Amino acid sequence: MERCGWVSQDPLYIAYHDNEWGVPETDSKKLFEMICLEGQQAGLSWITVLKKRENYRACFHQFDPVKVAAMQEEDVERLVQDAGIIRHRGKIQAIIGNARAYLQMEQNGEPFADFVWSFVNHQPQMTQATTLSEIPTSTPASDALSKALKKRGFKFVGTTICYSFMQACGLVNDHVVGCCCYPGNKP
Repeated sequence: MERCGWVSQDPLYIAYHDNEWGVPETDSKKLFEMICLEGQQAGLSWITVLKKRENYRACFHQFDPVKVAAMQEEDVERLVQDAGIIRHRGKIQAIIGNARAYLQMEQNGEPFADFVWSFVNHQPQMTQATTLSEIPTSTPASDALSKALKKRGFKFVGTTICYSFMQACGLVNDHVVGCCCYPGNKP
């Protein structure tokens, strides 16, 4: 019974990987935070986002996403001092736009999660590499997906951020040969 291999120390990797990662999510609420939390990954590491992810919900959840879309510029300036999360003002203002553009699209009752991963032609992708290194961090859907979010007005959508969201959701099935029971390795 073996799974992954780059995971080591910092139980956040396994704890988060076991909690999700590899499990395609269609919930706009859960998926909406996935792309938003990773957005801060720029320069930071996915592991660091998990720690701030909990701190982010501590201050943001208190205001409820509704206020985040109709909050005030003085609100973000207040968190810059007391918050416990990455402070940059610009990064915070970006989250506000996400809540505004997110509600605008949902206002029509259109599902946000179904659109982001549907770009795969309603046909999830799978991989058959021996290690994660062989897996590419830039897949055809990642480049096309990032371009779609750009239209919504979302920033920090580089192909690297989209790839991280792809692995977090589960669109691509990552499983090194011999992972618990990876098939396809037959003669």
